Amino acid sequence: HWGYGKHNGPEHWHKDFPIAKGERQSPVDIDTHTAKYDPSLKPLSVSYDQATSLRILNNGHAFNVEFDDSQDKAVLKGGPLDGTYRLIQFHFHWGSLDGQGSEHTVDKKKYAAELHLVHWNTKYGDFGKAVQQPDGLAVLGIFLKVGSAKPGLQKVVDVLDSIKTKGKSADFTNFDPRGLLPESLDYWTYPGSLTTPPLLECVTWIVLKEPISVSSEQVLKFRKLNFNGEGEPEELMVDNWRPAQPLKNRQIKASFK
Ligand SMILES: COC(=O)c1ccc(SCCc2ccccc2)c(S(N)(=O)=O)c1
Ligand SMILES: [Zn+2]
Repeated sequence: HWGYGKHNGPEHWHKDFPIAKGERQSPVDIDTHTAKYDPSLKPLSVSYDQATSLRILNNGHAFNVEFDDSQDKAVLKGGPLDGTYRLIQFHFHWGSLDGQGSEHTVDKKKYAAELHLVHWNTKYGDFGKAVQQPDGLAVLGIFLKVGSAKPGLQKVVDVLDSIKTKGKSADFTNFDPRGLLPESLDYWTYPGSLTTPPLLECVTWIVLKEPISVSSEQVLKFRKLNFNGEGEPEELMVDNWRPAQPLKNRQIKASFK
């Protein structure tokens, strides 16, 4: 039902998911002038040396690259987090044009796309239990700008033609997510939500300041995916981003400067 089309997009979601108008919704604009440096934040620890990718799925809205999260393999800790968060999947949001596509904005700047690495807090045992908790998930958000190609993204771009339509999947083993990180792990953090239904208020957002560069050709290939299933009229998968939501009673903290 819900999507990003002309009649089922973000402004409609509240009708099936009333939390869409909640107190800690994501994404948000990051006002860099008002984000406060927090000397008590730790450096982020991203430990992806043992990550085990399995499969890539066109989920009907984006594509998920899925990881084996049955053991402590690929974990995020440190930064603003307590305990250990296990990577379960990553996906992106992107635009129909380079001037839009990110969910978070920075001083109202939209990036071409935004990568989300989703992790769940191991103290809750599994992802389904974790999304029921205010500290259940940590999502690491990375902006994409269009410029030089990102070599470590090419393996993702090249498998997209095999999962063009909703519900298609493909084997996707041995992919190393370290190739999608920028040089600096300086970040902003704030408490928020999933940005798609069910919009649960269970996420500690960590958004890296430094964007990665991808080529125009790479993001053009994202835009050839389809929201529709096989044998249905083509709906290009573009503009699958939720706009900035009210910050309300929240502080965005900076790990730097
Ligand atoms: C276009 O965006 C997506 O396709 C997308 C898919 C998954 C997720 S996270 C898991 C959401 C979920 C689904 C079902 C049950 C409990 C949680 C997100 S985000 N931006 O991290 O909120 C976006
Ligand atoms: Zn997302």
